[PDB]
Amino acid sequence: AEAQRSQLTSECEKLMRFLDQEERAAFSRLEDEEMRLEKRLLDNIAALE
Amino acid sequence: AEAQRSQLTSECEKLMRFLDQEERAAFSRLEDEEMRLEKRLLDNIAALE
Amino acid sequence: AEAQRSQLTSECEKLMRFLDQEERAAFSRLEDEEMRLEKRLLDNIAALE
Amino acid sequence: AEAQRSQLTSECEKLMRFLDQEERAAFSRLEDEEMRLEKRLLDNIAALE
Repeated sequence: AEAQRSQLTSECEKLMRFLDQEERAAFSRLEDEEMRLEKRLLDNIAALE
Repeated sequence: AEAQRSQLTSECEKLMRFLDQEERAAFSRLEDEEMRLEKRLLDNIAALE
Repeated sequence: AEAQRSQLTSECEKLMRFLDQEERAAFSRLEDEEMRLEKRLLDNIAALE
Repeated sequence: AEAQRSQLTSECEKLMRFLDQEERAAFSRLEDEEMRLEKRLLDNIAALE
C-alpha cells in the first residue's frame, strides 16, 4: 500500500510540474501575441487623423 | 500644444486600459483551456494501468 | 488497492483544482496591481515637462 | 504639431513596451512562487495520514 501511495503521490507531483511548464510556456506565447496586438493597434491608430 | 499633449496623453491611457481588459480576458480564457487540458490528461492517465 | 488508487487519484485532481483557483485569483490580483502601477507611472510622466 | 504627435505617440509605445517587460517578469516571478506553494502543500499533504 505504501508502495502504491508513494508512487501515486510522486505521479501527482510529476503531472503537476509538467502542466506547470506547459502552462508557463502557453502564457509566454500569449504575452508575445498580446505585444504584437498592441503594436498593430498603436500603429493603426497613429495612421488615422 | 497643451491641448494636443493633454489629448494625446489621455489617448495613451485609454489605449492602455482597453488593452489591459482585452488581455485580462484572454488570460481568463487561457486558464479555462488549461484547466480542461489538466482534466483530460488526468483522466487519460487514470484510465491507463 | 483499487480503493487506494481511486482515492489518491481523486485527491490529485482536487489538489490541482484548488491550486488552479488560488493561482487564478493571485493572477487577477497581480493584474490589479499592474494596472495601478501603469496609472501612477503615466500620471508621473504627464506631470513632467 | 506633427513633431509633438510623433513624439507623444512614440512615448506611448515606449511606455507600453516597458510596462510589458516589467509585467512579463512579475508574472514569471508569481509562477515561481506558485510552484513553490504547490510543492510545500503536496509535501505537507503527503506527510499526513
